[PDB]
Amino acid sequence: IVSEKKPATEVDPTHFEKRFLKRIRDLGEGHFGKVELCRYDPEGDNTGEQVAVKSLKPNHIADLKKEIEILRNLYHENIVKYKGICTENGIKLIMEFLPSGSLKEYLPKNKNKINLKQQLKYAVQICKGMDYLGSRQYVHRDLAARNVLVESEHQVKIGDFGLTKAIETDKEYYTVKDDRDSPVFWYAPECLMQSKFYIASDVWSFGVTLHELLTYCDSDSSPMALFLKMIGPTHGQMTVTRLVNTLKEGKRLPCPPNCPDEVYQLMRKCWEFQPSNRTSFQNLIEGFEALLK
Ligand SMILES: N[C@H]1CC[C@@H](Nc2cc[nH]c(=O)c2-c2nc3ccccc3[nH]2)CC1
Repeated sequence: IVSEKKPATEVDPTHFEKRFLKRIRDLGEGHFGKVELCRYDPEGDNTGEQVAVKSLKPNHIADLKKEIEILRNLYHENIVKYKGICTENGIKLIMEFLPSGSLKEYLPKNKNKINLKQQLKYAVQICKGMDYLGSRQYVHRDLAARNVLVESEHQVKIGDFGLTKAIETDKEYYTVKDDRDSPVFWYAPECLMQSKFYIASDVWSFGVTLHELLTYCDSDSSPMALFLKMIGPTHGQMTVTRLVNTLKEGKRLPCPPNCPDEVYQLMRKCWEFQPSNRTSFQNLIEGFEALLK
């Protein structure tokens, strides 16, 4: 009786079996799906490694697959490490688990531990990861303090790439078609007006991320809370056009409390109305380093 001979099974370390991936809790609820803390426990004794698992809620599978392929080929100390995948056409993205979470979770609870010097070092690391992303012709489109993971007191990593798009060679921007649900209070005017995304658009979002970092991610002084005070919080569908109008008028987020003018000036260089007039990530690194020593 016939039976197929089995060759030597080259066991894949980036392949995680669904049966061993055991859910612990929810970490976040992103744009398209969910992120959960799991323990890959093949020995079934609660000793397995803790991993961050990104999946979809039951179309948008194409976006997750493209996000997986982007992260798989990113290698930088300030970019969350890709660990692998869990296959079914359904797919799950496995990433390293950073128990400190994002700056949004970490900063309000560790104010006494993080001084201005440490805040400027995080800013340098965010810029380096962002510059590495830009050099590989990519636009992040979701740079906020909530997407900056804390590895330790001395190291941060860009931890989510759900909205990352590639900029075509011999082209300066990407045109978004699905601009819902956009983080409008973090976006540059060209993103809000014409739905165009340049590298300079990410520099604008960095300025906003830097403002959050300096305010230790306090909810009351958040970019959304502050801009809604400037434009009005009861405009509904007229919020974005009022936001564009306010930015055109020259109005920008105020100086964070206890932030020196020289840091605020670097932040202002990120907020030039025209993308071509904005500072680069490399000029920001230079700027922060100069203030460090
Ligand atoms: N705010 C979004 C950041 C991106 C995603 N989160 C990741 C991703 C990859 N690796 C991680 O370790 C985490 C992580 N989030 C945590 C939330 C609380 C505590 C620990 C956490 N770890 C979703 C939430």
